[PDB]
Amino acid sequence: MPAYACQRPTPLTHHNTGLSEALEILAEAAGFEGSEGRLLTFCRAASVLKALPSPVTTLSQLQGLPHFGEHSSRVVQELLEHGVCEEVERVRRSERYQTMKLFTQIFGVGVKTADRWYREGLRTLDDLREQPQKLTQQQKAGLQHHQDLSTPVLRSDVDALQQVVEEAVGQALPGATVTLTGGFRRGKLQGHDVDFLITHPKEGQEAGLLPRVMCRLQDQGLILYHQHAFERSFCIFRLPQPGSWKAVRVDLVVAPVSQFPFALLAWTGSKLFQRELRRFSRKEKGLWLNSHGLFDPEQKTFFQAASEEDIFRHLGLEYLPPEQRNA
DNA sequence: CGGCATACG
DNA sequence: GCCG
Ligand SMILES: O=c1ccn([C@@H]2O[C@H](COP(=O)(O)OP(=O)(O)OP(=O)(O)O)[C@@H](O)[C@H]2O)c(=O)[nH]1
Ligand SMILES: [Mg+2]
Ligand SMILES: [Mg+2]
Ligand code: NA
Repeated sequence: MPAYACQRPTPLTHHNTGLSEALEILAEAAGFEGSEGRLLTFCRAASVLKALPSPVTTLSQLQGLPHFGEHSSRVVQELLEHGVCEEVERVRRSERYQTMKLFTQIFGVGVKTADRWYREGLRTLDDLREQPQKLTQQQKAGLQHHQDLSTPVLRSDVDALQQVVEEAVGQALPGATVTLTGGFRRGKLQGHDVDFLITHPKEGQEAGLLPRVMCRLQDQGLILYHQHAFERSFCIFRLPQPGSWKAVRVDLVVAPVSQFPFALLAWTGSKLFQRELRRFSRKEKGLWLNSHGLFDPEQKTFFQAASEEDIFRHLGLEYLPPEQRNA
């Protein structure tokens, strides 16, 4: 079992679901307390379990696995012995965890805002609605639409959206293309949002595109919220439903075709997979990876990639399709 | 011990 | 919290 998640396939469904979910609760709780390092270790240990070929049934099977030390091993030990880990259950029912989860789930509210509201005594969404003067417009939209945004987006919803985005993109710039990224590209059946990547085959033609796309979607009455030159937009869309509609989060990113493999890799995820790949690139290969390119800081050169396959090869890694990047 | 991913809105 |  290699130490980095980008060195091993991780499928969407696996054989250690209960154990991985428990460790992810502790990772989430560590993030709420500001401990990025603890969050990473618990996330990494969970991801190791997702990569195993069969269920863990005995503690001895953790011996030698990366990211299992005294704490994560004890958690697994208790789940194997009793079906429950007391530390996890204590976190689950705690007011701090439940409120921080509730608040950070809001579009426009992160850990720091949630923590400040928690310390001020706020606990419920109606607590926030009663003091709307303390909310940004983004937070107001996230709070108004919170119920719909709490409903999973279905793969059935994604096809309909991609068609309307393609129509607007085609009027804004004929020949421009729309690619589904994020969790749906990794094979997820549900999501919290829909993520799209837009480009054009002629380098440079994509400049100025996203404002033209957003103006056209807004004119069609499909935009319930957006932030407005720019190249990323995090929006709330109106999606049709039987006799009505629902609000859906949609993310649009524009990249030049020269950078498209890097952007596709970066926005396909998973989040942990990309953090691990970027850490691997820098620490093991001395190369700096981001959504624009792969930089050699010694030669001061960028690696020209024509595909995601090219990027894995340049990092010395076996290629993983998106469905195996579910770290 | 240091390190823990990344850049745009 | 764990790795190197
Ligand atoms: O902190 C972050 C968030 C997101 N991303 C990059 O953006 C992509 C989309 O980020 P999303 O938050 O949309 O996640 P997801 O699609 O993987 O899962 P859902 O909760 O939406 O079902 C992620 O898969 C990752 O590639 C990061 O690199 N870092
Ligand atoms: Mg997504
Ligand atoms: Mg998204
Ligand atoms: Na949030």
